[PDB]
Amino acid sequence: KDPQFTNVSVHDPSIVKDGDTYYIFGSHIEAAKSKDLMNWEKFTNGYTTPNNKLYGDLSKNLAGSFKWAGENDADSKGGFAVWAPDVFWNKDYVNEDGTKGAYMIYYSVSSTYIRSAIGYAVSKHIEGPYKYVDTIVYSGFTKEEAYDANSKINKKWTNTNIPKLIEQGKLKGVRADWFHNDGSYNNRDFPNAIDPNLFYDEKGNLWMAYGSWSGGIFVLPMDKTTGKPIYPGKDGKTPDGRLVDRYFGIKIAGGYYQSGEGTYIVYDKNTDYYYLYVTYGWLGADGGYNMRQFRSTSPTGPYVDAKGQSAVLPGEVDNSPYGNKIMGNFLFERKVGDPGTGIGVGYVSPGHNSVYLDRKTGQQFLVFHTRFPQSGEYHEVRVHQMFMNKNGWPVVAPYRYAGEKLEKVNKQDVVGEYQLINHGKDYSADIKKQIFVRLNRNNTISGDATGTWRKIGHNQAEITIDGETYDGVFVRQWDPTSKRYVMAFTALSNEGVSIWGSKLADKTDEEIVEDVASDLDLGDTDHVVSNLHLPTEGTRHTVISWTTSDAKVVSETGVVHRPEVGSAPVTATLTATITKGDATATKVFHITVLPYEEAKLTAHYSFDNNDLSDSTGNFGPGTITGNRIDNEGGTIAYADGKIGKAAVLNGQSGIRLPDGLVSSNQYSVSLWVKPEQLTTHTTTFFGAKDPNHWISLVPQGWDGNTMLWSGSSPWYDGRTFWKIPTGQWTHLAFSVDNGAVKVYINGVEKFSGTNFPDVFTGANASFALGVNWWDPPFKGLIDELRIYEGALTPSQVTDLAQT
Ligand SMILES: OC[C@@H]1O[C@@H](OC[C@@H]2O[C@@H](OC[C@@H]3O[C@@H](OC[C@@H]4O[C@@H](OC[C@@H]5O[C@@H](O)[C@H](O)[C@H]5O)[C@H](O)[C@H]4O)[C@H](O)[C@H]3O)[C@H](O)[C@H]2O)[C@H](O)[C@H]1O
Ligand SMILES: [Ca+2]
Ligand SMILES: [Ca+2]
Repeated sequence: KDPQFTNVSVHDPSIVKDGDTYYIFGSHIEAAKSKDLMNWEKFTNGYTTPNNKLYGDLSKNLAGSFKWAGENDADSKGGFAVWAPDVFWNKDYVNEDGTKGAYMIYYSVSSTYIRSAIGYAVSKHIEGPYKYVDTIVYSGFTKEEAYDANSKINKKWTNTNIPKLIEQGKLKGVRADWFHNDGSYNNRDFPNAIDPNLFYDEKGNLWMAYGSWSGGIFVLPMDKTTGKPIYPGKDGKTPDGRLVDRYFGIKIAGGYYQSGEGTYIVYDKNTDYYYLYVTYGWLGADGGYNMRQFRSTSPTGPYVDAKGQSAVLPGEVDNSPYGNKIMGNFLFERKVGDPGTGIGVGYVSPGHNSVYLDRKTGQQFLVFHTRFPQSGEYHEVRVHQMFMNKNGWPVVAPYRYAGEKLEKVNKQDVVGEYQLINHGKDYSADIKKQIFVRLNRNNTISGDATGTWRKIGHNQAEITIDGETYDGVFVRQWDPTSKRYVMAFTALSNEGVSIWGSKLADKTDEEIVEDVASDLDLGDTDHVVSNLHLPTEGTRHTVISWTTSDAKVVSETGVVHRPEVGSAPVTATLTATITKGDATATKVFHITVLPYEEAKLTAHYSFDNNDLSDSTGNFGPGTITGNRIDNEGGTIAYADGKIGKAAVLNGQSGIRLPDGLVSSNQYSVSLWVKPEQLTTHTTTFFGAKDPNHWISLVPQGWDGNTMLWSGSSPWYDGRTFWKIPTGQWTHLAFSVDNGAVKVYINGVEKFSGTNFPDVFTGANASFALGVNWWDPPFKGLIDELRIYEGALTPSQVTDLAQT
């Protein structure tokens, strides 16, 4: 572990270098710095105001733009939306004391998917504070007086700077295309005006590129002295038919509501290309955020990919095949017996890049955020080096930067066995994973694919696979999993498809097989109650073959059979037999499967005596709420029930149950509902230590089906995929045994899942019926609310669905 990292969360980072310091400015007024692109240190205070670091009094300072969006309005209601900034030292800028030189920050304020604007502020010193100057591109404005939900900002186009731009003849007047017919904004062809990128060209002229989804990316020339756009003035098309707009500029990528934002464009002189980066898809874990690359010889476009396809989309089409997919979801998955520990290094939804191009050395760096597998929306910044391949395309390193650099590489150090990921073009929540190949000394590639390779010169890599020639480089990289510097390669085909390779360490088949044994564990095989996951592959296509000493206890796949209540617990032996080549090893596990034990009835509110009593004796009676759990003022009638009399919930009332009704992680609930109507989220059985710690049995959940639901730290979706009938009785129940949760309907298991929260032990919880904190009370009758200490047996539940 020579190298050493120090992480931060900065979302949509724009890299910039002051003196010998690196700096990244992100959305939500986050910023951090580094000497090494490795250890980062945050120096902002987020949205704190005043004494906000970057702005001081955020609200007065930037009031120019909050008038239009980003402060306490529509989607920004209750806070601020200051997004996706870009910073750069502008030496030619004239400050307001008439001196020259200033760090400029362009930012986005947005209050809906379309009503946004770009503004900018200046400081003389990179760390701040920056001071408002002007708000300069707007989107989402209407033809006539219009307002958004939770806003009283006249959206009409006369609230924008456009009036004044026309006043100055910077425009001849309003374009009718900006509006649809109802007069709403034409975000099919015109941009959401966020995600600014400022760049210089071949001659050090300055441009702003911007846009996100909606009509796509435009670019505008900028006045180097005042930082204002030199607006086109006229509509038209460019020679290749791309849109030019008097105000928005020249469309250079995207279109027709399709994804694509986070634009960053870089002039490279060593090749004379304008490299355009843009990030496709949605930013969240399930959105498949992925970075794309094109290039143009002119800053103004046309920008095209490795296949010469336009960045600008022809219609409202899948954008998948456009641009070079240089990075998306991937995972060098640890299989059993791989060194290191845990799942392996991979990213999820990596995107919104910026790039730094060290002027003296040609060295290049991709800087971006990514989420990670099994981390949810948690995000850190990452930095991957990039190297100009032989076709004028920078190719992106597989691992984050760790001091490495381009090198004279010897052939022996390449030859070997690799992990190989292929990024493709497609993008979704799906994660791309490795195959195993080897690069043989006779310049062939064998294993999970077949083909050829060469190393030209010191480092240039040629790889050719079922006709596809990928061009890039070879280079050493830090592998956190093995904790070593490993040889590696990254390379682009003429489809604009990247493949990445990491070298595995030489290892005899004997060696591998013993490694796999050593890593093969099954956890607790002494108190076994549910099926065991028997892995069938180890590292490097190692076959793990499983036999059983008794398939009545457990199958070769790990299907267990719990003996009956009151039966002895049963034993058996599983034999892993691990094989690579002719090498083999053998690890055994002795298993014990436990019989069912009967869960034990602890409270029963039958309502059978026109009262709220617990016929077990164990608990005090229920008492009556209003429409919420912590209020009062309701009525409970007692109508005829599924079994004797039932409670009546009239939509206004609910029932409060003793705190600590449940107090374990080994418990169960049964009850019978006949619902008169169905309101989303409205609970039946509600249990809660507090409003971020609760469990709720819901007839029509967020998916519109019945479901057992738990939130907010963490959420957990017990989805039945089954819809309750009104005006009819339906028996419900659920088990919880230390982590394990099942849910039954009308006797039948509809959900089984795992890792369910322990919400009723380490304090004391409130409990209720039909009411909660937030949603309509329950309408109708609830019957035979039985509560148990133990996880109910499947047979016990079919007894319950019976009468
Ligand atoms: O009394 C004043 C209130 O108390 C405080 O409550 C804290 C918040 O409320 C709790 O949630 C209650 C719950 O949320 C409402 O619906 C909104 C849902 O949020 C989304 O959650 C994500 C989903 O979870 C998974 O199933 C799946 O991954 C996602 O689809 C969900 O999609 C929305 O439907 C509803 O009204 C109510 O039942 C939380 O614990 C906490 O955040 C507040 O200060 C105040 O309001
Ligand atoms: Ca950006
Ligand atoms: Ca009853």
